[PDB]
Amino acid sequence: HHWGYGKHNGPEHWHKDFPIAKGERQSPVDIDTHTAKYDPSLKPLSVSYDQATSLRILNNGHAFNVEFDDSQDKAVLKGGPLDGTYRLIQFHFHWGSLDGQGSEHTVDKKKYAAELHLVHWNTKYGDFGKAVQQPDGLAVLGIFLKVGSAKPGLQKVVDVLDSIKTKGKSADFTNFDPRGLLPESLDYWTYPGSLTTPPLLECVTWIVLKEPISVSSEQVLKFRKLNFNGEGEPEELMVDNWRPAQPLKNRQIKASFK
Ligand SMILES: [Zn+2]
Repeated sequence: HHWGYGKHNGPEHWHKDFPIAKGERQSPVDIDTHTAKYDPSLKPLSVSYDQATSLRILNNGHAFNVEFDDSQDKAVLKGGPLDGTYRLIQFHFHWGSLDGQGSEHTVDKKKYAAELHLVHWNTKYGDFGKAVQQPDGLAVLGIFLKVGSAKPGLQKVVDVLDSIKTKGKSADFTNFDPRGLLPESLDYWTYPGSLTTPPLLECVTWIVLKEPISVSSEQVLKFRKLNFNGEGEPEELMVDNWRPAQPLKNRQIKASFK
């Protein structure tokens, strides 16, 4: 259902069914770039997506997920702040009704037009459902989107959205290469946080890339034609599916770069 992003069931209401909403390590946060400190203990970040196997794209009524075959060690994230191997399971975005909002993390209070989350689970816990009962169960790689030139590796996503307009629709989505969504630089910030949607579980190591990708206005306009509702229900455009920044509390954001 029953949480959402509207006035009546959005982020300011989530705490009534998910009290960890007001916890000590909630996400997203504002990244104050002058306060974040370079951490020379960070080991090199390793994004290894060459054997990623995408399977399906799903409109889940909040966003769309591109799902991956995670039954073997294919597409993994390692290094950086992480101890161990984290396996890619899905990615999705958060975006706005207007270009001036849509990201979840902010940078010196700047909001980007959208934010990509590549979600990974720590293989030492055997499955995703076990990983989300652990303080180091997940790693989410976050990438900001700004509007300008088109991102050629996003267009295959854009062009399937027509087929998954409403909640509960899915389509085949094999052979998609998530490397085509990355920026050039892997400079990042990292901190310990949470899922940004209910159940808001505090299991995530966040790794947020500093360099945004550029997407075109036409690409993000097609994101904004999706629907939160099911087929045959009144149309509610899937826009503004982001949680605002949460209190930093007793956390430090570390930078990978000088
Ligand atoms: Zn997300």
